[PDB]
Amino acid sequence: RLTELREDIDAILEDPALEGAVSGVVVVDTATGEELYSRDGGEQLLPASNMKLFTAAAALEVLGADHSFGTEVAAESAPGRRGEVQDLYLVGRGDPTLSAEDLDAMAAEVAASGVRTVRGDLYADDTWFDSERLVDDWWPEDEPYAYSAQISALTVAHGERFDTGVTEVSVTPAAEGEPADVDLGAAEGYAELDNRAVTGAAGSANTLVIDRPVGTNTIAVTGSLPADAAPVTALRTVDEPAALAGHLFEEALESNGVTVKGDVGLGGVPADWQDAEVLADHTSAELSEILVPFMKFSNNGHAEMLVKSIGQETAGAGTWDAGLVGVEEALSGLGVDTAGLVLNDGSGLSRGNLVTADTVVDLLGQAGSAPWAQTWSASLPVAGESDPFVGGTLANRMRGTAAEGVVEAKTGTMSGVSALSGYVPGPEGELAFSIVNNGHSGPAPLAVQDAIAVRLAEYAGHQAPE
Ligand SMILES: *[C@](O)([C@@H](C)NC(=O)CCCC[C@@H](N)C(=O)O)C(F)(F)F
Ligand SMILES: [Mg+2]
Ligand SMILES: [Mg+2]
Repeated sequence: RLTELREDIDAILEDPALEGAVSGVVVVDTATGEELYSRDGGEQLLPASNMKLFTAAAALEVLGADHSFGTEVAAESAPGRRGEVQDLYLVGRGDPTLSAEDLDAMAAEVAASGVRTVRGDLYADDTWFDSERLVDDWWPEDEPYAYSAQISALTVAHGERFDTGVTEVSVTPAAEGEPADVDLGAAEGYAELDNRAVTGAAGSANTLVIDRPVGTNTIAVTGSLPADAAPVTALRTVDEPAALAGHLFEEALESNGVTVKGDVGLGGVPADWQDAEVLADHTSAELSEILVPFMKFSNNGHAEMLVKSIGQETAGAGTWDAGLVGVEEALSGLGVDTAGLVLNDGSGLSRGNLVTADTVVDLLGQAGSAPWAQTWSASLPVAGESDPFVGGTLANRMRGTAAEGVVEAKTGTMSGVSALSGYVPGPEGELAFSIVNNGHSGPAPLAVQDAIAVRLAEYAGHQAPE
């Protein structure tokens, strides 16, 4: 039955959608170590978001499953009878899940501690990581979009998915001829607005564009929204995520009865502060719980923050240079051969990343027999699962196939780069696989990837749910 499988994958790989593409495909039985299929497995390819597999495993080795993240509010000394402080500091230490609600709860704690007036300025301290916001080879044209958000120690995460360093723009039509209404979300009064957008006639064509022009903190809205059209919402990144957090914190303080008399800006807690008074703190959920929104939806910002958190633990440097070496060592310490790996970031957004399909499968084996294996696999998207927090990037794929509910795999997609890697659990044995496509021209060869993943589920002894 093993020859039948080899013939089937050979035929799937001759799909015309893979014209001019190099594709690494490796399948291994983890119970035996048997190499069921291998094609260009040593070839170096861009992984896209399959890079997160390496990042996640390294984070669980370096930081541990029980690891959580802190944010604190600091003043030089406690407030007195008059309840006055001078300068106040919001200090972030790499929480990727810090919501506006959490800023509110910290504002309430600052009020309940006796502070009524912040007489000086309020500062956002994100010096726990460096101020290098973006990886060198990331494309400037990508910068307005959530997956390309700037990386900071102090950032506000949006929604239940915890998209960091962004704001929600909402555009609403008005009457035909009148300007569209633009709602900047959290970045209201932080980011500049350039609204050139108009409301078009009922039934006219939607031509609405929402942009942040490179190197500015301005949201430029252009084009035309039809009068009868549904409101358009989009996540856009801001410049200096910590400063936005600072902005949102002032609003939180002012709403909890604390007057801020000064300005909002960046600044680290001064060195000459003898014994800083912690007026409020927040602790995140543990890394095992954080891994879910991170891996399920493939959060880029989370990955880069984790890398720099690795840099802090291994070296006390919230730095790409440190964290990426930290990732490499952690993988080596796990039993993974890192020869074919080139690490340029944690998210896989960098086109300077390189993996081989063998290395991915190697990692999947070593991860499978690790103490944190269950929190590891619980994070991976599950083929065909309706629940977005279970299905993830695989939620609307492989439904009604042998793979549905069974295959746990990480996706990866950019221009000319597509990947699918994970496990096929079968009664006799757990299968591990990697599929990495580079150079194809159409859209991601998802049909090809799904066909292989389904055939392997069938091989492992599964049938399609009906
Ligand atoms: C993952 O594959 C990540 C790395 N990909 C993206 O976030 C999309 C990046 C777009 C880059 C753009 N310049 C291009 O199309 O090449 C995953 F799963 F998150 F998508
Ligand atoms: Mg939303
Ligand atoms: Mg505001």
